[PDB]
Amino acid sequence: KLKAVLFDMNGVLFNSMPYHSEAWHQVMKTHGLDLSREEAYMHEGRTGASTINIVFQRELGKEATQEEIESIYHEKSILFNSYPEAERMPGAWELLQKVKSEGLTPMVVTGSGQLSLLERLEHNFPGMFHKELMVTAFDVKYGKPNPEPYLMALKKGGLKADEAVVIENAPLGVEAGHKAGIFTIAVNTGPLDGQVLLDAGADLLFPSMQTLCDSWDTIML
Ligand SMILES: [Ca+2]
Ligand SMILES: [Ca+2]
Ligand SMILES: [Ca+2]
Repeated sequence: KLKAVLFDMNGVLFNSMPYHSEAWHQVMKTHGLDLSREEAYMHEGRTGASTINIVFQRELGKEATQEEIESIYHEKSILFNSYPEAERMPGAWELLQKVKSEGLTPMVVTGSGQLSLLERLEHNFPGMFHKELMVTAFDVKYGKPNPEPYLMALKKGGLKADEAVVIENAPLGVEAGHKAGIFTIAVNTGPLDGQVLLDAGADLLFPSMQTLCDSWDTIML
């Protein structure tokens, strides 16, 4: 049975996705490339380099250079941080309290390298997370949708796949959790159809973090 809950960050702990999607759309627009807001949501969870290389390959037929990757990501971060800071996803704190009260270990598994958000995890969720029990952009070669980040969390936690549950909100992250062989709950906190989360391999679908929190004891029975 359950020992740990592996939380995605963007769109699960923080309501940051309207900002990430907007910044990704606008920065690519400045470089003359097309990435719609919807497409940014479909690429949620990917590393910055992978996101940039997908946009480049499908448009120009070539990948971006390291200098181009660094420059575009640099620009994206500045634009992300120009908006009022992302607030907590409603229900995330209450669920974290619930899982900790039940003796489960909270972990974070994110494709993010966004320092402003990562360094706000303690202030927003006091006493919940530890750096040794987190996987971020800094840990991975491939990143979501590769199961690598979730396999890394299991290792960091000393966990088997059947002792964990994944909470995800995006098709590439759901895929990552599912391909890691972990029970994966999708929470549809964005504008995409819930079908994409289920198609990606989600074992359950809830419309919000708060309803997941309301339903937690029932689903774990
Ligand atoms: Ca996410
Ligand atoms: Ca619908
Ligand atoms: Ca299914």
